[PDB]
Amino acid sequence: DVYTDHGDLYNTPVRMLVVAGAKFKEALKPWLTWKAQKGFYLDVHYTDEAEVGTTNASIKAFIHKKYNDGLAASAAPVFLALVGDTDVISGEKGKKTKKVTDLYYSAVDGDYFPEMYTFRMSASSPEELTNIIDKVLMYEKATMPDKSYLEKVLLIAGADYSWNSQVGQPTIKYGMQYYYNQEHGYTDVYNYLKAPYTGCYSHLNTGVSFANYTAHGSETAWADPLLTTSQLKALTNKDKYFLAIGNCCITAQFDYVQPCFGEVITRVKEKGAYAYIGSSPNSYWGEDYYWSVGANAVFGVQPTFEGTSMGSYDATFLEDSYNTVNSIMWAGNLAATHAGNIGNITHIGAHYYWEAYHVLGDGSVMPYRAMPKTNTYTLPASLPQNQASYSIQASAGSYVAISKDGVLYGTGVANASGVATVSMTKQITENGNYDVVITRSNYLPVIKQIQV
Ligand SMILES: *CC(=O)[C@@H](N)CCCCN
Ligand SMILES: [Ca+2]
Ligand SMILES: [Ca+2]
Ligand code: NA
Ligand code: NA
Ligand code: NA
Ligand code: NI
Repeated sequence: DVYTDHGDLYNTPVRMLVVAGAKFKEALKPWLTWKAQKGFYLDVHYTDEAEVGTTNASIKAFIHKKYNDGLAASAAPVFLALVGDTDVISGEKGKKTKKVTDLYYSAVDGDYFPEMYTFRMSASSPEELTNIIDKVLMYEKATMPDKSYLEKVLLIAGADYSWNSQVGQPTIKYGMQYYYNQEHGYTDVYNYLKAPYTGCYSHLNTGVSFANYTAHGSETAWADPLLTTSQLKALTNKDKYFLAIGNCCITAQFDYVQPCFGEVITRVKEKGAYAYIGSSPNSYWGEDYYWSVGANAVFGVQPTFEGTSMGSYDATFLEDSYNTVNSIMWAGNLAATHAGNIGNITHIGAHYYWEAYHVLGDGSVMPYRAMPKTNTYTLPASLPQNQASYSIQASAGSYVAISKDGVLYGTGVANASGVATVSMTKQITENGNYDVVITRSNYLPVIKQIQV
């Protein structure tokens, strides 16, 4: 089925292809430095490079060739980061959606399944790009002064006379029954299933790790309960950045005449989101229901975990896979595809969904699930020069990275016994202070330095 054939794309060593507008070279530096420090092998290119070009066709040909060349060397990019708005990386009109899509940058071979996890850091200025980066770095380096906002979520089944009872409430109730609850570490699960919605967006300010809205949308708003781009600019969640998902129409229509809701929620300074998942064209009630809960869900009936396939919520909470922002959207699209394949009621089709949904902001973030755990590690007093690998003790599954000045020298994943073989692609030949970073899904990062 679609789950066996097109599972989670995340793989190690992490490799990322970055295609960016030339005006963003300087602003990108801190984000690229941190991604290298945490173990990403980066291949960074700008549209002022003739090999890349500035057109939809040239950029796409460039990305497809980088993917195929990478694959040929068993070094395929895992992520594709598009940096800029449509004035620098246009996207193209969806064959099914008739609206802008980034799908065809990521879809290299003949089907509609992406080869890479693609996200767009959409900004109209270097300042707006830095706003996104600063939120991402605080979240991923876990430098926020109050981590307790991570134990809280906001879930809204918005207004619709026919579908709030049929799909909105069953979706949110499924999320709360199995995952967004005290058993999973969540202390505050703000949820609005029906009117009155009074005060539902105050929680965005007081602090949430995650905000999910399912109902009507517009290019610049969650329609009812209303949250406009003007209200997003007035948010006050300093040091409390979240992932937001709009399972609604057109909030991620990023070629719109005005910055769309997804663009504003990620671009706003020291408030809003570090990432947004939403749809460029209309989304449909049927497919959105499967997207969140899984296929085999029935309208107007609260779905069970055993009675449905894997949806976006289910994937999010698997401990060992689907641990990135992009993988949450990937799992949702898989469930909407599976529902069509097995003959559930569908309203639009799988191809349309793969063209529709987008990540705005940083899709490579690994979101925490309530309070992240403290990792266990042992770092040596020093690192001897000219070694093919180092053995570093860390909890099983931890990703260890050694770097200096934003240049990644080596990576390794801790084995079952808690030992990582850090394979050095660049051997340490000069004395100095080298960065050691240890990450693991739903664990606080370990950020240290070792002398050589
Ligand atoms: C966007 C909207 O008004 C509806 N046409 C679709 C909403 C689907 C919500 N999950
Ligand atoms: Ca493909
Ligand atoms: Ca735009
Ligand atoms: Na509680
Ligand atoms: Na499910
Ligand atoms: Na997961
Ligand atoms: Ni707590």
